[PDB]
Amino acid sequence: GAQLTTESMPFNVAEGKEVLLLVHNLPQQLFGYSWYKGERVDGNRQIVGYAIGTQQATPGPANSGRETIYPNASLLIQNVTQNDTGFYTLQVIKSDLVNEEATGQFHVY
Ligand code: NI
Repeated sequence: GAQLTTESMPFNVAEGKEVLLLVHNLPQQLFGYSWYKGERVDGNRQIVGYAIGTQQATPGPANSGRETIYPNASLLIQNVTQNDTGFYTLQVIKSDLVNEEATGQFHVY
């Protein structure tokens, strides 16, 4: 069980380009992922919830229509704006609801 980690790719993203939040060390027995704007799980800043089983991505309140969650939890943010700079928090939701979070930073220039 390696620590769940996100890595923004690239860390520094040109405005209007894309960043992929890479997800390292997804745990086993997963149900879904959730991405949040900011440094914590906060449903109000939730970008997307992703049901692994049904492969359904549901936008949360922070979804800007630019975010693509992949089945590997990685988050694609396209057409990055200057307001995208900052932290992103993945929650990995496990079937047992013993969930893990990782943050999650990139910088738009
Ligand atoms: Ni800057």
